[PDB]
Amino acid sequence: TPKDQEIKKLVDQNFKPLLEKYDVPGMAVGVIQNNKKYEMYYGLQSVQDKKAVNSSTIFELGSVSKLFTATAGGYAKNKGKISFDDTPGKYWKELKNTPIDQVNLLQLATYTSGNLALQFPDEVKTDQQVLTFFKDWKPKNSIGEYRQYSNPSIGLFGKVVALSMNKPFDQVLEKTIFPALGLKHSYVNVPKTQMQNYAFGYNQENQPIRVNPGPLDAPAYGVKSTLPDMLSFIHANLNPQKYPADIQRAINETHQGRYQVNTMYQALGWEEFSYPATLQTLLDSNSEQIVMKPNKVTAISKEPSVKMYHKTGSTTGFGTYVVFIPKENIGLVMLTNKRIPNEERIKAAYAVLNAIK
Ligand SMILES: *[B]([O])([O])[C]([C]N1[C]=C(C([O])=O)N=N1)[N]C(=O)[C]SC1=NN=C([N])S1
Repeated sequence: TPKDQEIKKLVDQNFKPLLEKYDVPGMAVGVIQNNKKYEMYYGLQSVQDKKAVNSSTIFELGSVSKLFTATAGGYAKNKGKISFDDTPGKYWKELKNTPIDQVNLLQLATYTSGNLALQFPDEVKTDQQVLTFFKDWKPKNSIGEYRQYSNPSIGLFGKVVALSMNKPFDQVLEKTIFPALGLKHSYVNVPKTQMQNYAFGYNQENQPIRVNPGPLDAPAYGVKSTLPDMLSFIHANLNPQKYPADIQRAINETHQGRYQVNTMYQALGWEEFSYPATLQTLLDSNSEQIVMKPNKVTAISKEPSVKMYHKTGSTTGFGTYVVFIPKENIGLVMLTNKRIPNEERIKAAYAVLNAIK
């Protein structure tokens, strides 16, 4: 049984049943092993257009967007445009001498401001409203001591990174970061020439929907990409040594764990784990306790040299999961145009990666 058919069988056994189980219109699953890429597509990118999912289909990445924000920040840091010790008022000068200016950029990137929730209010619709939000912001818990997974936290980080590069955030990714990685089908704003490839997302009633991020939400969940581009992104994370110094060091920054919460190490964007890791280890990182509630951070006790990394992402209409293991030179990408439980994504991926070869 050739490897391409072996991987297809495994994906059929573990991911394909999720389609019928959760009435998922379309799915893309990619495996990359030893620099060989395997692409498997299922169902429809648009139900009403009867357009099949293929290698050109653009999906909403949801929170996997934060991996690109982290990479952009690592890039800016290694170019000397920011220091992770800086505070936002250095770059968004209107925030100087406000309480949020006691939080440093690393703490924003890793969700430890001590008073930032998961979501940004939908009532904050303009960029001025965003600035006013952070001028009025007041602390709650000791800065840097509690992880509270937060869109506005990394959103502000993204805004600061862009300012340090004197470019809007969308241009940081589309003109600098995406080209640096050869990602030709990845977008913050999908151009008109690409909309024909942009999947409809489907909500829990299977009604079509696409994301409309707010003024602060692009760095938190505004990126769209295809399966080949995400496999290329995985490939870059598997072999950062290939790239010019600033991008190479940028990727390495996103791999450096900054603190631990139980078995999860919070890196920049990426969630990091000791490898081998149990299934429940990976599932715990997406538990209600870790995702929705504050958790005191602790110093990293076991600092693994053999690691794996992953990140789930969702929008109302899409689900994403990416995971890679450098020592095994393997990674996997799952994209769906319907949100399915994070646990099912992680379990199916775990089953495939541990049975490969
Ligand atoms: B991210 O994907 O983690 C982030 C938070 N999140 C997690 C989940 C889950 O566990 O299923 N859902 N959201 N993603 C977002 O905040 C994007 S959700 C939205 N889609 N469209 C909008 N206008 S907001």
